[PDB]
Amino acid sequence: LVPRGSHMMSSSPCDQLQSFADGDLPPMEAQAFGQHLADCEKCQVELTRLLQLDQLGRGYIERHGPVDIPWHALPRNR
Ligand SMILES: [Zn+2]
Repeated sequence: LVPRGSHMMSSSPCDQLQSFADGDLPPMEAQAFGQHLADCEKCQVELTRLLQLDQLGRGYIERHGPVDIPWHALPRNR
């Protein structure tokens, strides 16, 4: 149940990674395009294009990258 507004267009998961690297993609869609984010030269070319201007910036680094998820999330839905 939603109003009518700007009609979106068709797009491919090789291009959707653009929103992923910019930091503007939701966690549900991040798994859905993730299957195509597998080993693909056309994907890596689109990703590295963004790193060429977003990774460019000495002083910004990381040294602790832990991977942990909350238990209350993923509710009993179908
Ligand atoms: Zn691809």
